[PDB]
Amino acid sequence: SPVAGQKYDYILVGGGTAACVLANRLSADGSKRVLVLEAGPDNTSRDVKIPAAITRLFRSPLDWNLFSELQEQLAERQIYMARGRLLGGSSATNATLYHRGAAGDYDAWGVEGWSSEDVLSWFVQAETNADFGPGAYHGSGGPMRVENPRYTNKQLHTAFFKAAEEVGLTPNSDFNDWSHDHAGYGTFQVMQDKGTRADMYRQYLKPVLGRRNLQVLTGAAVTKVNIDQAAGKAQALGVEFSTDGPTGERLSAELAPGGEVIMCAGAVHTPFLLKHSGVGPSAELKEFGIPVVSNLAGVGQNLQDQPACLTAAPVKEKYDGIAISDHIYNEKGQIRKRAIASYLLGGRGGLTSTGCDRGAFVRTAGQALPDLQVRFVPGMALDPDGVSTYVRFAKFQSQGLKWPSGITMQLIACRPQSTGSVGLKSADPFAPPKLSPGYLTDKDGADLATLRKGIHWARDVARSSALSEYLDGELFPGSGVVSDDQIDEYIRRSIHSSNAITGTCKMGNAGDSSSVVDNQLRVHGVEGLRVVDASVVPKIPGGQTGAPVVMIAERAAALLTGKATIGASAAAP
Ligand SMILES: Cc1cc2nc3c(=O)[nH]c(=O)nc-3n(C[C@H](O)[C@H](O)[C@H](O)COP(=O)(O)OP(=O)(O)OC[C@H]3O[C@@H](n4cnc5c(N)ncnc54)[C@H](O)[C@@H]3O)c2cc1C
Ligand SMILES: CCCCCCCCCCCCCCCCCC(=O)O
Ligand SMILES: CCCCCCCCCCCCCCCCC
Repeated sequence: SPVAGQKYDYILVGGGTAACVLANRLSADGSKRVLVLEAGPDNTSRDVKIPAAITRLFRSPLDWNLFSELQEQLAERQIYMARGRLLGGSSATNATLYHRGAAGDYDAWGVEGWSSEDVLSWFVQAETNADFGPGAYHGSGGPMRVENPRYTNKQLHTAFFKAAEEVGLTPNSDFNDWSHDHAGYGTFQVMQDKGTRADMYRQYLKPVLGRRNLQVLTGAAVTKVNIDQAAGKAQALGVEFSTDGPTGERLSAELAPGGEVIMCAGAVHTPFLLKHSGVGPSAELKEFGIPVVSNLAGVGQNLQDQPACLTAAPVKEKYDGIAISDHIYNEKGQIRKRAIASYLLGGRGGLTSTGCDRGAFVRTAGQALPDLQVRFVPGMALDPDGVSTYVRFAKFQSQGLKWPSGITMQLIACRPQSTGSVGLKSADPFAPPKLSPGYLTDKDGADLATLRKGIHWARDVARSSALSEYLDGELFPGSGVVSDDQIDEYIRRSIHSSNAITGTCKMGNAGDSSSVVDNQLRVHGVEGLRVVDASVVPKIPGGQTGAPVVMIAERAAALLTGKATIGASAAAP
């Protein structure tokens, strides 16, 4: 109806992080008709713009409200896995931390044309940094805004840094500088523009919405890719969607000749939509009567997510009032005047903060790269599940109660060995996917050992004189949790997502039978169909996954518009 009579050079499934970048670069020269289909609404919420409002976005109408299958290995629990549902996608709901990981993460992919040397210029092209000038590892004119966080806890941030030095960890002045080792303590940069969320809707899509060759539909739920098995190969025709929920008319958007469908529905929904389109393991598609168009074992396999647990500790009575919770709320749960004024006057203070933007990468046992990320928060968790405690914090407003002053250290397995999957529970494309994070399932128990040693690392730091000054005991996991078996059980009962999720449409070399896309991001066995989102990441880098997604989308845009090739090798003689 809004597409009837139209032919598109690109149809982007989803309007999230990658889709905003592609919509921008693919529509730039004016010759190509680009359509964006996003299930969620327009990006207008004040809770998106204010970083501390991340607390309100969890479990909100701007989230998918996805829950895993029951996890036997995690005390028989379903795990909440937050996912953005609006233009900008998860970039509009994330903790804004800016991480590329280490050079070793990209070289470990072992995919021709996607080495660390290959991807570095695509990170740099995307970047404008308020705190790092141009050089080997930083750019200065790209659409992303990156900056040092504009909130500092004067007592607790320096106490965390002094405590990390007292236990012998070295500082890392730039977690994105590949000329030195990834390990150390320091400050995480953030995807913010003077304390306002700089999501990819704001940085890439919103500025170009006036382009006549660019059509963006919201409230548009894609139900499948339309694929024709005519000539002698499967050919994408376009995509089916509803603008009116499960009961809506199935509309079809149509490709112009030479048109491509680009999957941008992210590491949960892209493999889900591919399976609904006939692209996936034939046995899974046959289960729900889906005709097999491309029998691809890898679709929805290799789900990688970075699992988290935490410690938390109150400050002494004499240090009541010094936590970020005291800077945001007064003793009655009223938003502080000073915080509102500092945010609105010059984009500073507690409302600029996502909480978890100082920390460390740590090797728990002589690994080639750090297995542990630490996120220090100068406020005290009231739940061992950090995401639950952020939801509690949002609901705390105006309750007339005092949030107790303290600290938290979240421990993340940042290069996990466990994998999970995404598949189908039902034939209905409006139904939640069958979601299995796979936390703590690796054969050697490596991921559990990382989180157990992380808790020992956080306890060592909290015991150090620098942080001991402020603290008065431990709330989580608490004095009942001491032996390795007690810690392991605390972890199983409290483990939560640090909200990565990659690898479900794994990019791979020729000869890699687990791959879903080639090094050109084309889906095996279909013409005019690509995946450009976190799905394609072969092996998850250390640290949060947003910046790698934007890099992949920048490089894919350059490839599709003929400004770059991928691979590399001279022809053999
Ligand atoms: C709570 C949270 C915290 C995070 N913290 C950080 C962090 O601090 N730093 C960071 O770098 N990364 C962070 N991440 C991860 C990062 O945000 C993601 O890896 C990245 O945004 C993924 O980009 P994407 O384009 O692959 O998918 P997304 O941005 O998730 O976009 C996919 C889009 O597809 C849409 N879609 C789904 N199904 C359909 C359908 N049927 N029809 C149409 N559209 C559909 C979705 O609604 C969504 O808008 C966080 C993630 C979350 C959720
Ligand atoms: C943890 C609780 C998060 C609280 C966040 C909401 C705080 C709102 C303060 C009052 C509104 C501030 C003025 C509106 C600013 C709009 C956002 C922006 O345009 O950058
Ligand atoms: C955005 C600032 C909110 C202040 C929160 C005060 C409590 C601190 C809790 C930290 C929770 C564990 C680690 C972070 C979880 C990230 C979702």
